[PDB]
Amino acid sequence: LATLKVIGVGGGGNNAVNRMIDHGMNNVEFIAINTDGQALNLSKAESKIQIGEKLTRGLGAGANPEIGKKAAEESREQIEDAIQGADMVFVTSGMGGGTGTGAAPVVAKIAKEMGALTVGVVTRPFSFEGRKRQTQAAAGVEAMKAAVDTLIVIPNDRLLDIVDKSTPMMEAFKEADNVLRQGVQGISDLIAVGANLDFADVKTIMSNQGSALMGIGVSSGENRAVEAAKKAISSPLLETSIVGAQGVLMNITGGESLSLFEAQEAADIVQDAADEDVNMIFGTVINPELQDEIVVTVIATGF
Ligand SMILES: Nc1nc2c(ncn2[C@@H]2O[C@H](COP(=O)(O)OP(=O)(O)O)[C@@H](O)[C@H]2O)c(=O)[nH]1
Repeated sequence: LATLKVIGVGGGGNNAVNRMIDHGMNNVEFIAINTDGQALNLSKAESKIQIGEKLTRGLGAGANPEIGKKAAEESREQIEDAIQGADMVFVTSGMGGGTGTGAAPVVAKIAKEMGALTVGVVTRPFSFEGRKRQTQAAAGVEAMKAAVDTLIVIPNDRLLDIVDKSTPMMEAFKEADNVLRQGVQGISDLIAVGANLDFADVKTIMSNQGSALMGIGVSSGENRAVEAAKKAISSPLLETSIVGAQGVLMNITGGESLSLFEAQEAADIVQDAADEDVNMIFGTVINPELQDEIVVTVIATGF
């Protein structure tokens, strides 16, 4: 099999990883990296790494990406042990901050150099979070694009239609914790439990590609495979049409009622909606706790 590890860098990344653990995510190994020691105490993650004990004194990075970066460099040795043995690494974070913006490109570089498959699933701050935060976000993404094989970036501003009414500012990122889960889980489930899936294909589809898009669709009808896939390619999470992708990774997740016929019939929707020369690979994941629900996750990389 393959050894998959999910690393959360920063408070936001660590909070998303907490949600992943809480949601019942499995097949994967969680790691929590923060400069803030006291917030790292709140991590459900099995392995915890506090970085920049000297630089920060466990106080935090003060939303300074320069501090977060040196913190990771200072503890580069400790990061390497965590990543050791990993076939795939996920770097989960939120950009615009200090620990996430600065240190996550370091963890991503350390992982990719060690021969792991590095995908980073990160977010972009809300428009209201600041002007500095958006500024350090963009620079953080660019430092992430270079450091990783494939990068999925989800602007929080697109999650603004699905945010729960009367929610406070402190709970504003609950949907970010979900969408970060959907991206990490959509891939993790497909490798570890997927049916038509072999790792070298993922490696090919996702290595040194750069930017990617994520679409999730859910349906429970007679033609749920078609419906969920059509929802997936028409998802509000993709910035643009999937047609520009020269690779597509598709996860069809369903219960025991999910057939070979259903899987391909769903995959036909995703392949018309993309260029005719795409390398598309899909697989089936079985969660027996699903009776009539089916979830389709597509990752469109290549542009
Ligand atoms: N997914 C998620 N993102 C968050 C959360 N809190 C903050 N963020 C995002 O992460 C950025 C702040 O980074 P944060 O982890 O809080 O501080 P850092 O340690 O300096 O990286 C903000 O721009 C937010 O958009 C959270 O609970 N979950």
